[PDB]
Amino acid sequence: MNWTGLYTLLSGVNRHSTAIGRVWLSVIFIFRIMVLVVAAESVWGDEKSSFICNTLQPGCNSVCYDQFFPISHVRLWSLQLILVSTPALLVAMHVAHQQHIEKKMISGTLWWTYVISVVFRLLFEAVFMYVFYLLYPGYAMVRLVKCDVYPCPNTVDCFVSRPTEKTVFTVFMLAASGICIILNVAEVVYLIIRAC
Amino acid sequence: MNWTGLYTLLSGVNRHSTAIGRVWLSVIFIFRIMVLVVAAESVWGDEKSSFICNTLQPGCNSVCYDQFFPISHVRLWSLQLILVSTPALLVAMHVAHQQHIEKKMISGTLWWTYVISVVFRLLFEAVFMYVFYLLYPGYAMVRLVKCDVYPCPNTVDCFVSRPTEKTVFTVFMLAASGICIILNVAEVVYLIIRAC
Ligand SMILES: CCCCCCCC/C=C\CCCCCCCC(=O)O[C@@H](COC(=O)CCCCCCCCCCCCCCC)COP(=O)([O-])OCC[N+](C)(C)C
Ligand SMILES: CCCCCCCC/C=C\CCCCCCCC(=O)O[C@@H](COC(=O)CCCCCCCCCCCCCCC)COP(=O)([O-])OCC[N+](C)(C)C
Ligand SMILES: CC(C)CCC[C@@H](C)[C@H]1CC[C@H]2[C@@H]3CC=C4C[C@@H](O)CC[C@]4(C)[C@H]3CC[C@]12C
Ligand SMILES: CC(C)CCC[C@@H](C)[C@H]1CC[C@H]2[C@@H]3CC=C4C[C@@H](O)CC[C@]4(C)[C@H]3CC[C@]12C
Repeated sequence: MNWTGLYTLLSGVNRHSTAIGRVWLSVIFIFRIMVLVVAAESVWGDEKSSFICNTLQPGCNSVCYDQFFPISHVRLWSLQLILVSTPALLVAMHVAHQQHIEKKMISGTLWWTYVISVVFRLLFEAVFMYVFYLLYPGYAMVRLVKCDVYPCPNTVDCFVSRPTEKTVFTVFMLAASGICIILNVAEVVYLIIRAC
Repeated sequence: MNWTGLYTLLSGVNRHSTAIGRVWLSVIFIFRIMVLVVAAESVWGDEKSSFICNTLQPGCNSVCYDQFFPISHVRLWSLQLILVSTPALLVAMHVAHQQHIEKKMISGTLWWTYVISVVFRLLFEAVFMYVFYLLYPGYAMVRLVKCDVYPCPNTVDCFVSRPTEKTVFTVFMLAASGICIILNVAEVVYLIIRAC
């Protein structure tokens, strides 16, 4: 493994991306992948097993955990990464297909599809940011929550596992997503300006 | 303690009661008291502590026990004995009061009050028999009961303590109560016949 191969793999074979989406976006993507890898198994490993409520009612822990955590942060970020990386994979596959068909026997089409893929990537980033805002208002996570879902009688106190570490990693991931959004907007603006 | 004193105490100082209510009713009353004494603490001692249901729901045992045993057989029989013995106590106290007031200074009044007390005793016996029939239809007691009272989810299986011994003692007490009813009716009929 060399740098001239890793850089080519990350950037794809596309020849229209500038240094914003070729040197900086790949680094932020690697940063997000590494943070998700080092945080998924350890911090969020025992989010449900150590989630306890102050009650004797059977089945209250599971219903309260599902009520307060419809989908954990780790899985939300994994889905966000997959959806954000899908258009880049599509562009790389399209470039490879065009190269194959021209070998066995265009610039504007590649430029347009790259612009469309960057727009879709920005849209996915914004959609996942909005979903995270809807599900979990506020970056901070609290230690104690009040759960009144059936079958729990009245309201019970349930305790979250590692609120502070999860808050730190949430801040990191949200900052990375914001940087990605800014870089995508800058890339779109730069391409439009240079094309005109 | 001699027999001529125990007999006088049981019969009271009333001079209108015949041999039915003076030799037989007192013996049946003693029999009921002895059976209740030997059965109350032992058979019904752990009726609630050993009453268990097949569920993890807290508080289901207590609500199911209260649902199926609104008032235990021992307490029902104790209340029945007290209420049945109340008119005899009233008659004895009235006889003592009349003796005291005649000493410090009638037969028809004593005859009428004795007849009324026997009628009230029969009425109390019948009322308690009907109450026992309403609360617990059938002499037999079952081992397993189906309880669907809140907070128990759906229907749970609850297990009664000593069904067979309680059935035996229920049969004994019901037979004694029936004998008491028959003797009271016979006493009333005999008094009415002899008075006319
Ligand atoms: C997302 C998770 C990240 C975790 C943190 C990772 C951080 C650290 C991880 C990785 C850092 C890199 C480690 C190896 C570097 C040596 C490369 C090398 O010598 O290449 C040379 C030889 O090599 C080859 O020909 C084969 C290259 C295999 C490299 C390892 C493959 C993946 C290992 C997966 C491991 C799985 C377990 C990992 C954990 C699950 C290049 O070939 P060459 O013939 O010299 O080139 C031509 C010669 N010429 C130039 C003179 C003309
Ligand atoms: C409902 C529960 C029932 C349970 C089953 C019971 C079955 C067995 C129970 C009881 C059977 C009787 C036992 C004692 C019998 C002896 C009587 C006697 O000798 O009398 C004589 C003396 O006696 C007295 O002067 C005093 C009498 C006291 C008797 C006991 C009082 C209550 C005990 C309560 C115990 C509490 C513990 C019990 C359990 C909680 C009579 O007096 P006298 O001077 O001879 O008379 C005149 C003389 N002359 C005739 C020559 C002219
Ligand atoms: C500018 C940034 C966003 C570019 C990022 C490039 C990403 C989307 C590309 C570069 C290399 C790609 C990987 C290359 C090889 C494989 C192995 C295959 O069996 C599953 C997909 C997987 C794991 C690809 C996933 C997408 C991937 C990680
Ligand atoms: C013909 C049958 C029904 C007659 C039965 C007589 C009954 C009702 C009488 C006879 C002796 C009585 C007892 C004599 C003395 C006492 C002690 C007193 O502190 C409480 C009441 C108590 C315990 C009496 C309760 C009623 C009693 C048991």
